[PDB]
Amino acid sequence: PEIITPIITPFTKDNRIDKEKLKIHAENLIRKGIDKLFVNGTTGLGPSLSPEEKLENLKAVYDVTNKIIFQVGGLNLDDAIRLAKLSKDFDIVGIASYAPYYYPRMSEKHLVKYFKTLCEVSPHPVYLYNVPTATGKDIDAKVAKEIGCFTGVKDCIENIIHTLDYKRLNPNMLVYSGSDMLIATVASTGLDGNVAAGSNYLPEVTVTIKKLAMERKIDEALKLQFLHDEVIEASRIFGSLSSNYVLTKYFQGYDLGYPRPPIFPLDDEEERQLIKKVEGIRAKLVELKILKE
Amino acid sequence: PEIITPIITPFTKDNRIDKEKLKIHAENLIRKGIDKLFVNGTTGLGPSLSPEEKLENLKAVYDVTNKIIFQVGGLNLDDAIRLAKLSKDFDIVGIASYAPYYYPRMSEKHLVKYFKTLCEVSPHPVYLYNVPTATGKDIDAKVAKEIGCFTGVKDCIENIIHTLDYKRLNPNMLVYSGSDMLIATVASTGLDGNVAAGSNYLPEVTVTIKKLAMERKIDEALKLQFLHDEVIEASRIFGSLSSNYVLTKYFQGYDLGYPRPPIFPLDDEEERQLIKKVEGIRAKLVELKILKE
Amino acid sequence: PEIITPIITPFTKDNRIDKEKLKIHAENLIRKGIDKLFVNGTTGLGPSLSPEEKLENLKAVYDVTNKIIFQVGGLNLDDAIRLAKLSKDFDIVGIASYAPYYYPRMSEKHLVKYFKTLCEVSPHPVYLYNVPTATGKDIDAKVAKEIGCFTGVKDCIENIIHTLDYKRLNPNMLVYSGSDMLIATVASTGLDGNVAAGSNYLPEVTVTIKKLAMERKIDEALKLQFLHDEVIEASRIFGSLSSNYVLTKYFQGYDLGYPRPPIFPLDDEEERQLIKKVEGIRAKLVELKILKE
Amino acid sequence: PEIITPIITPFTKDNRIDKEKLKIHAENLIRKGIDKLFVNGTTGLGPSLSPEEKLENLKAVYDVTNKIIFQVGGLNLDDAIRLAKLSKDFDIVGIASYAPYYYPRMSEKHLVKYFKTLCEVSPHPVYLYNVPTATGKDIDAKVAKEIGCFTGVKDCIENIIHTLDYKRLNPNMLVYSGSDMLIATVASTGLDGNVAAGSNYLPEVTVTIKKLAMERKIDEALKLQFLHDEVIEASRIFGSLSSNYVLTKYFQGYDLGYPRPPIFPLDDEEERQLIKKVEGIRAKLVELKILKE
Repeated sequence: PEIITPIITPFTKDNRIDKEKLKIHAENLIRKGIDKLFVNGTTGLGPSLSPEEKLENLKAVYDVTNKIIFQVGGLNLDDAIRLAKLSKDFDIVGIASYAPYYYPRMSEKHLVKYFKTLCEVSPHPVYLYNVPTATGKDIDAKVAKEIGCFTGVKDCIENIIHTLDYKRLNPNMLVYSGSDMLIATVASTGLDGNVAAGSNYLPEVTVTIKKLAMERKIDEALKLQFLHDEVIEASRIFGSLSSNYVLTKYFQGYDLGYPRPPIFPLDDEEERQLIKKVEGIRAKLVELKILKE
Repeated sequence: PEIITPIITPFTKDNRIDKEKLKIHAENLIRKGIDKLFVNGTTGLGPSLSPEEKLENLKAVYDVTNKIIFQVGGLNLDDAIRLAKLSKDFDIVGIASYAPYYYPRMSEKHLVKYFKTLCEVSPHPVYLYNVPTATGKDIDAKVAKEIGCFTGVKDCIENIIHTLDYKRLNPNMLVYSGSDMLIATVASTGLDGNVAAGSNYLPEVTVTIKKLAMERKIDEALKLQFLHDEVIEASRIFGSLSSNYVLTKYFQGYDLGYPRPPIFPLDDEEERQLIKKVEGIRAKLVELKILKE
Repeated sequence: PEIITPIITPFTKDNRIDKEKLKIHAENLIRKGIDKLFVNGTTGLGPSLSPEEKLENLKAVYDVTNKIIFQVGGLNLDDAIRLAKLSKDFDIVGIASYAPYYYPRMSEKHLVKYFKTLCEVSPHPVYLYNVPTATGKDIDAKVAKEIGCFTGVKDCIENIIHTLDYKRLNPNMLVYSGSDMLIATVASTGLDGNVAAGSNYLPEVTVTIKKLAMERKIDEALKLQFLHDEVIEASRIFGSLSSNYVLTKYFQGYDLGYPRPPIFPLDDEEERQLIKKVEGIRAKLVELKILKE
Repeated sequence: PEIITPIITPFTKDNRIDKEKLKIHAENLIRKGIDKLFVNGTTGLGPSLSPEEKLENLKAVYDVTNKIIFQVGGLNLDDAIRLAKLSKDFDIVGIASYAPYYYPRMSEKHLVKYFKTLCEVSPHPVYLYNVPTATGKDIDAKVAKEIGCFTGVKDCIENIIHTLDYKRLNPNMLVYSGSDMLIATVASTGLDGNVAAGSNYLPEVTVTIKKLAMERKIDEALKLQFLHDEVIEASRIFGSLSSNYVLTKYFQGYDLGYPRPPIFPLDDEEERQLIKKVEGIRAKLVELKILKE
């Protein structure tokens, strides 16, 4: 099983990708055992990025690692196909697209044709990014099988039955959960890993949760998993998407600039308050020799 | 009360905005009794448009009428501010924004700052585009009051209690429904109207329902509303976003070019079957002297 | 259009139906213009009643009025059929049943057969009590038409599109909303009325909201409707089902005993707090000569 | 971890509890490796049973084993207290209650008093039967801690994050899933087991999956889980509550009489088609030497 970071995109004060902070972040993440980096995801504000900006992200992260899943999707199929084609000259794990989001009641036939279209032009494996909270509609194990060309799936449904059905109908598919809270469980139930936003700021915890469970130390796995759950809960208070920047600086030492409005940075009051709820958790994580002071 | 058309955006075969077919459509819509034009909405693939295209749409439509609501939102607040300011030199009803879509668990604090910022730079009245199905997030009557600068709301919730709450908590506020099926009901219950996608292809029906209800001939209004309902339902069989092109052509004579993939145009057999579903209705609407042959 | 009270069942301290308080309540309600009384509903704790207790309720209320809808449904079809048969010797408007509740994924075919079964043995008109929040599954306008024997429906869906579809597919069916908040709207849009729990304690308001709208005073209708909405909201704070007893004593003068555990009575702190939020509203209602001091 | 059967209640042709067929079934279930028996649940039409019948069920099953959880909840707290006390003379695992079903918007305060009262009079451990689909109301990990007297929880939510939260906030608490499809997953992630309706008709499968997962042969566990999943899905085609009777007969040899209308028994053609859906699976399960011919 793997831990995959949907990598944050650091921005400058004038709203440009801070390529160097992104490179520092990716290097740290690989160093602490993250297997692969999911680029231009929700957590990286992928939807807020121009195609050119999606390309810089890949190019900047690619300076650090070839263990990239390159998310190219959007509401303009022509931009996504072109980004897919640009990836030919990169040694990467795959590209990815979500279903067209926002738009309700698109025909399944059009959904299937959309994805088969990406597969037809793609020079790399194609991963389904099934994010129904964001998109509204679901691409379940049956539609995935109907499309027939997915190498893997990121399932942001928390109902793990839904996720397992992908293995059941697509025994050859790689199947990841998008939940930081199911690292222990996913590993123990034979699934392929998690695409965990929280591995941005606690890669060590997420990798260790996975290793404990696979070492069949399920009880220790859960005790650490439940601590991780508490950090995840804290981050939602002010907007997980903003708070993820604060928690990376706090747990990992380097800052990631600003987010992209309308994802506003936490003001100084909010930053203080957030750390208060994780102070104890940091301490404990040092206490177990999982983090270095 | 009014009928407002979220105007379709017609595309060329090479996927650019067809300004000539937009202008034709906008002229027709205004002639047939449509009160205002909602530009860059869902139905027009607003979110599939670049900031520049969103402005193209404003400019093209503005050659025909100034009775325009200009949607400018997106996942880059800087882009929306730029379109908002640029609008100052157009004499329009107002600007509009959906909530930042896709992103779940944005702070309520941060959502308010998004809209209040938008109000601070806007040269026109600012309208709330409340689309919980696309965004997952709800901007209800309470939150709309906290923001406190909305001249009006378009509520894409079909539960009209929720729609009425806007008028209860913001009595000076204009409150429209986004539902084609609540035209009769909206006009008679003291709300300000409907932003009806179906007025793209049957503005005669939607204006007539509206007038009958104003005239308190509710029985007749409902008779027509229910035929329109049957048309709305037909459009969903093959994808409503693509069917809206086919239905504008059939009922109104002129064609609207192409949608923007991944909203793919219906194929000949899908188009065939769609007409079969509304053939009888076109007749009864002609017979009723609402539509000319 | 009508206002129908889903009548509260008053209980004694030792958990028996207080027949006399129920008779006092029903007499008051009829006196203040409630058209019909829906007996053994949610608000009357119908599900908490034995078949014998359902029968006493009918018999006690029948001493006051023949304008009764007698709800007989439950999870034992044999009890409900027998109660249906007992109604033969009563001049009443109808019986009613909800879909079997609690139980998820019952076949539609079994649902249709359940309702057609009640119609086959029923000596009175049968009303569909469509309460999906309570039951989970929905009996929409299409299933209603398939069953084909319903004289009316109580639709506790707040999505008024859902309700209107019953008229559209069953033009001859009586169609009521279960919402206190849509009295104004239901009347103005040509529907048949509301089954409004809040008419238990403010019958005068609910009847007046309806009359104003039908007098085409829609703006006054809404101003009173929005006041009524505020009383409805208050009642949910502690449990609408408990609070309804307090508000009847407070607005109408007589008490209704206790509810049935696990619907516990409001303690003295909760009773004080609830009245505080309606004090002003009572005052105002006197100010308009709608209530008598 | 354990498999717990929410035992079917067999009925006669005249709609009384068939004590002889219940005892046969209960004996078989215990012989085939079932750990405990959950009595008067959904699957047994608990809610269709009078308090007296709920006790009949206790007594009948208690002739076979004392490894019983006795469901006593209902919409009359007095009835549940009476069954709770009466249980004192049986040496059973514990009693159980769903939340008062049907009633929405009961105060959280009042829900806690319901369960805490139940604990105050109970002579046995009290189990939480959390069924949000039937009740609409959720008793989550947080609320279960506030009540604070639950020895265990059966969670009928399919989102296992929510299930794990019970163990995180109540580490001494036994936490079971109500899902047949999460047997493999539940046993391997450190939870205490599954209350699986499907163990009525395939206890060999559910016990075998459980053991394979204990033995960390997760790959094999999942292979069998997915066949069981296909069986679960088949049972839903015609109504799972009625199909559970047909499937107990087919796989286990003995029949269970009749369900209680309005859970109607499948007709010959529905039964015909159901077997066709599980014919192949019966074979593969025999072939696999999990089921005898």
